[PDB]
Amino acid sequence: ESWVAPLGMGYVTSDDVVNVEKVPSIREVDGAYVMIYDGEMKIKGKSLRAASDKVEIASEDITTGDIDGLFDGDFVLALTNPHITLKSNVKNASLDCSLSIEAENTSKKEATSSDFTLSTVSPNIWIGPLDPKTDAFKFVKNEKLPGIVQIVPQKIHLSLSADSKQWTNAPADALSELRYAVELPLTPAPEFSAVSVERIEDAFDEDFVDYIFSDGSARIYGEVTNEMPFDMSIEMVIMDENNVPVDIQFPAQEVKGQSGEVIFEITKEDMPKMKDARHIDLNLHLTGRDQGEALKKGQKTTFNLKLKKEGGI
Repeated sequence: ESWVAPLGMGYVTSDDVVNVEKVPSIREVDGAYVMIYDGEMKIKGKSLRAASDKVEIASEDITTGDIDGLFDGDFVLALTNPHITLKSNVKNASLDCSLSIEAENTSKKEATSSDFTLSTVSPNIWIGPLDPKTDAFKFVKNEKLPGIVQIVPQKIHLSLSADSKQWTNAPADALSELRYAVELPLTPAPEFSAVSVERIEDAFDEDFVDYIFSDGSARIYGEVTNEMPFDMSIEMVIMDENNVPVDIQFPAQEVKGQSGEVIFEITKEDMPKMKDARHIDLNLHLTGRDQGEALKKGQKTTFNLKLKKEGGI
């Protein structure tokens, strides 16, 4: 005496799970979502000389308050290859420089720095954890950069400093057109963590709950398919007609990789509470993997679930 009842298809795309629409910096580059902040650094005029070994020659504050919109609540934005590029027009000079990169939000502020020389022959710099292997750019490895980005900045501040003697002695037109680009490709790293909630509306019909949940026991189960570059720990919440949770809990169900079976048991003791069930919320606890897979438009996660009830009477 088994009953089986359909609950409807959870089925979400990348841009349902990750709110890329709420984030204006998002671009699609080669089918992959990437946040880009670009602009120019205003070069400062030459003011006498305090005898400091280095002098700040340009600064920029980048507003990045939209990044918070990718997920609701706190997340850890650990990415495989966030990087910063600098492009300069350097006429007849060679300058030993440092770039300070400071990220901050309301609870944290973290910073790193990289050193390089800006010259005629090498006027472009690429700072990040992975070498782009392009002759256009001098690569300066910085493996701390992903850690400052993972706090989820609301502001990034860039500060370019140069050796003081070199900067005073350089030709007056030596440096202009200082262009930056902060690129944050949504390729999660192992420390990535976020929560996304997916709603299956009208999973249970008011016209059948009294009969189906009278007694006995049941389970909600089936196959999940995942094309997105996150592992998921799925926590199921059953919601009533007012979107108030029904008082039933279940062990979370893990889905690592492209396919996984999940089972949420409804015990005899909890079955009568399901008379109030109408909707399902799947709380998807997302975590990074170590295979460097990118978030892409149109990747889907599918939740093929049904209810199977075993009689009491």
